[PDB]
Amino acid sequence: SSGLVPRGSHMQFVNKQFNYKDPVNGVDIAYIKIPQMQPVKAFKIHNKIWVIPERDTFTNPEEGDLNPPVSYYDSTYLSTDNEKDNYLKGVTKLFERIYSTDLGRMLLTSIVRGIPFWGGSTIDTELKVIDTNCINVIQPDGSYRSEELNLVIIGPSADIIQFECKSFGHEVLNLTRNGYGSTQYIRFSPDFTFGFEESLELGAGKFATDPAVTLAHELIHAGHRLYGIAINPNRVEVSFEELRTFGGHDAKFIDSLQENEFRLYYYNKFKDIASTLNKAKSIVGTTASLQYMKNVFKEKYLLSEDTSGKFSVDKLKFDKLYKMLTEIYTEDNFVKFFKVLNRKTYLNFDKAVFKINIVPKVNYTIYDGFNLRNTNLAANFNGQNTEINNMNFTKLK
Ligand SMILES: O=C(C[C@]12C[C@H]3C[C@H](C[C@H](C3)C1)C2)NO
Ligand SMILES: [Zn+2]
Repeated sequence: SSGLVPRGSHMQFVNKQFNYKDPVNGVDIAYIKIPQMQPVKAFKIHNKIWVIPERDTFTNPEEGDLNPPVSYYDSTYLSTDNEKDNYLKGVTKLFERIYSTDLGRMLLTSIVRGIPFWGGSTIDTELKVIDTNCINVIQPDGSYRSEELNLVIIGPSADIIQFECKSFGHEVLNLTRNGYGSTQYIRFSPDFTFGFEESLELGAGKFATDPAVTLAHELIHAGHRLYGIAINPNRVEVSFEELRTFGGHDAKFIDSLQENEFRLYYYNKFKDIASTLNKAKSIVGTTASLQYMKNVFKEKYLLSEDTSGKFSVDKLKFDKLYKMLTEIYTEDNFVKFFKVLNRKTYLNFDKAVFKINIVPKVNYTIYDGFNLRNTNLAANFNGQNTEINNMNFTKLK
């Protein structure tokens, strides 16, 4: 058993209990293409969110090969259909675990509403979608259709443990730093994890990071980049972006004056988006209504509208959204909600990498994770202890 529905009748975020064996339908199970490649079978777990149970050899023309030149390699991983089915069920299980918390519900909600801005036109009075913010969805008859999306969960590239949140860029615009946003691609695996040492209070213990926490870390990156408020990776050796995402006392090392300069910068960035929406008179993209799309982005950025239908940015409303995305949505805050053990700083991880399997509910539950209640794994985070609960963790190098 998987234990995907601990309470209720159906899963609360993921729309279907997908099997990889399930036939394509062109709606939530289909072969897709990322804007040369071979069509891959993907699954739509939620609105604007797709899952591709394949190793990432598509997004980067320099990483189209699973060749080994903190890391781990295995070119045989995620090659059989059984693994792809286990990957798929593992990811959906982590979403439900994340969505089982108040913080996770808010984060996922913010992500879905964070539709990438329509700013692909050269006419400043014309709204146009950006091609890289879409995927081609093959139908049963064999025809394409362009579908917009916000988030894609895909398998890791050559280096398996190296999880990251990346997206396609613009030759002129910086979609992740101008407030627009772009379709985020998260390289992730629910079949692996990394370790960290912790003196619990004998000697220090060897624990493993809850994969739910790690996925949440990447989703926070996505939230930043979907609303185009991510920090430039030049700001650092650990970047400010990673330090903000981790949260806790880590993010406090960024001086408050620097924070105010950022917050005011994106406040004006959202203002430019408001002015663009006001000058929008035409729209390219057939059926898509201009009035409907203006409302979509009014909803997204929480813009005010007067009697004459003019959009504008409310000050204390922006600060609410900004604080939510940057200060409330942190890895540290998720650790508190999950009530699990985690490293106290972003870089406080060892080189240890473990093979896991969170799908069986005898191994991992939506409510508790590894630390199963009513057992000996509920005390002192024994479920995350690689020594005690060794049956759940296989040491790798
Ligand atoms: O934060 C990262 C890098 C790392 C993600 C996971 C946690 C640590 C160790 C590994 C796996 C790389 C940082 N990506 O966005
Ligand atoms: Zn990160």
